[PDB]
Amino acid sequence: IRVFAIPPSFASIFLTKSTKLTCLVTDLTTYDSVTISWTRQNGEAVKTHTNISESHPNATFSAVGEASICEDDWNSGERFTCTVTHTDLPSPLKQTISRPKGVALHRPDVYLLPPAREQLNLRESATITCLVTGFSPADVFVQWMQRGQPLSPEKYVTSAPMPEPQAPGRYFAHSILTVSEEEWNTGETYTCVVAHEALPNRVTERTVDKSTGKPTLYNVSLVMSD
Amino acid sequence: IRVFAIPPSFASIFLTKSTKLTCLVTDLTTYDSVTISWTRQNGEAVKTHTNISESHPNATFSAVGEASICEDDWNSGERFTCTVTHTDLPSPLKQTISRPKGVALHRPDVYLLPPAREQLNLRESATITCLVTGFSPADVFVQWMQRGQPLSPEKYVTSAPMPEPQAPGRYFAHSILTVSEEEWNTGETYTCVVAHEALPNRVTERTVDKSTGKPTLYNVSLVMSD
Amino acid sequence: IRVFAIPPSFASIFLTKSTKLTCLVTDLTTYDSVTISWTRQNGEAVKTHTNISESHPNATFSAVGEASICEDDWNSGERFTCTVTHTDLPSPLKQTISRPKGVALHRPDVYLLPPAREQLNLRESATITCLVTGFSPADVFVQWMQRGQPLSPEKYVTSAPMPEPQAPGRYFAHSILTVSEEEWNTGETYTCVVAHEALPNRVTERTVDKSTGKPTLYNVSLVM
Ligand SMILES: *[C@@H]1O[C@H](CO)[C@@H](O)[C@H](O)[C@H]1NC(C)=O
Ligand SMILES: *[C@@H]1O[C@H](CO)[C@@H](O)[C@H](O)[C@H]1NC(C)=O
Repeated sequence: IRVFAIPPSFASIFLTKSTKLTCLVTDLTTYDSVTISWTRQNGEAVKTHTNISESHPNATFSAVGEASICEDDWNSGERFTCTVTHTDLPSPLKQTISRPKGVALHRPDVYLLPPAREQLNLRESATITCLVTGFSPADVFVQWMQRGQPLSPEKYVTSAPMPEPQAPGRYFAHSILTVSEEEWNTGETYTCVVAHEALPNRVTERTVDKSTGKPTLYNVSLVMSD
Repeated sequence: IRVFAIPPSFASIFLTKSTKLTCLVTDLTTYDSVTISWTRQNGEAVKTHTNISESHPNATFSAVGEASICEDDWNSGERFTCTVTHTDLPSPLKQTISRPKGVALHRPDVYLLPPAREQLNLRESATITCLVTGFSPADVFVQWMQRGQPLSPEKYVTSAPMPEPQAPGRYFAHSILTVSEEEWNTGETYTCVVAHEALPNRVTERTVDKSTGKPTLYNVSLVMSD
Repeated sequence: IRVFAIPPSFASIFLTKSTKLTCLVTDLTTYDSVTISWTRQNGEAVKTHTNISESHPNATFSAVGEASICEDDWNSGERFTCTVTHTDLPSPLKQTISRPKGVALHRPDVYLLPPAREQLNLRESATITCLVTGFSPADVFVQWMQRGQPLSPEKYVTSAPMPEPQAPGRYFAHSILTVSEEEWNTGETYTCVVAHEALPNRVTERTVDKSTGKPTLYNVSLVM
């Protein structure tokens, strides 16, 4: 019986606006004799909602329990222990998780790149790049919004954090968005929202527009009619 | 005892300029009774050099089987076979690897993006991105050069190919090269070479320099009547 | 009976992407008693496809034979031997061929020049020259491409490498492409691909057009 209880990820916490735990238990034969419950250091019982998934092809069943806990408990590093009881287990299987301390925190620097002109000449599609670098540790959520309305999660692809070459400890990642030529030429404004723990306000935003950085042009005419 | 044969990759053959074969066998109790032999499909024997690595922490041993084969035969279609004989295994284990067929070919397009103005205003470093998108299959090699001589493999980090949601079956990838602000302000030239199967010459290059894409700031129209 | 066995040059290797051998035999009387077959240094029966040509006007025949070899085998340094057997020859004629060693490597410098303004003023045609200079040894392959499409080999003529008086050992060569001015005044861009054995990636490219050379900052003009 494989009993796993992953910690709540930062991205999931920011997306769902709540703290939910999960004790994934697999390799189960009988799903009618399972019980999943979490507790604190003192021993107070925590209301845990257990759900039963489908039957795995290897004749094994899954038991998932989820509970809602106030961010303060997890943020404080309070240890959460999962309780698993089954008829095939002579003793219950329990695991303890907490927060790893001594973690470096550096606010990420966000850079937004506009589409190359040579690409626009083909009249096919434009690509806007949102670079996020110098963040610690690897927990970053990148979201693209247009005119204050979030976009669908299909139009952009977000990479995974990778170590920086010159600076150990610093990570970096970047995502791209694909838009049609006419929408870009119309004059729409796009924004890149980045969510990180080390940020003072936890949220920073960068915007891009067709008319951004265009230098002043000069049109001089001379007659010199002696 | 597990037998794992790793077929050569485009980048590996493109680098060493030769085709190499790896037949990795792990979970070996005794390393003095292992025979790694490469045999062609027809029946001819291929020389294999046996090399033994260190001892794994889990009381297991691994062996490496290396064979040299002409690159013209790898894409011909004929299969290979790595034979492993050991006292523990009652019968030898065999593996079959070849080049798959049934994948369309597409020409990657290379776009070069200069660093953002905000980063240069901060005056710390500069980031050049060599985007490579619209290709199939997923074997691409990217290298950076400046003023003819190549660059060290530590100054840039590439990303594994990822599917493009807008072009099913077409992939994309991006390479980032970090340089100092002073070197960028000098007026140096940087290039990213891309190697792919579908390219007629299998080599495509793009050039970037501080002075690129600058529009016409002035427009003087001298007139006269004489 | 004369037997000629040429080596596969770099130009052919790059053009057909497959190393091929040839052992031409001339001054032949009977074509029914000729057998051409290549062999390895240690001795092997290399698959040779013998072909029969026509009859020369001087009442002599000729024969050819091809044998495919993995490129690495050739550049490795192995010497070969061509086997010729005939009823009129008491002993077979064997020739040993190999590539020379001990050659300094010089990367080719590529340059592109636009047509002269007088030729355009003539309103007839144009000629673009691709200069490949300062390279050694003398084995180069120049190809032209427009709109990412290889151009008909009847449009450009290439020159065989010639020694450079300025420096000893290095060579130089160039090719010209003729295009009418009607196509030239559309802003068409032309590419000159150079293939060599000393380049890191064996391929170099250059581009030319009207916008190449004109200043980009100011736009001075006259109205008259
Ligand atoms: C500059 O002046 C010329 C006439 O001298 C005119 O054709 C052109 O439109 C002017 N530029 C702009 C940006 O209006
Ligand atoms: C420069 O002036 C000419 C007329 O002299 C005009 O045709 C052109 O549009 C002008 N350039 C720009 C960028 O407006």
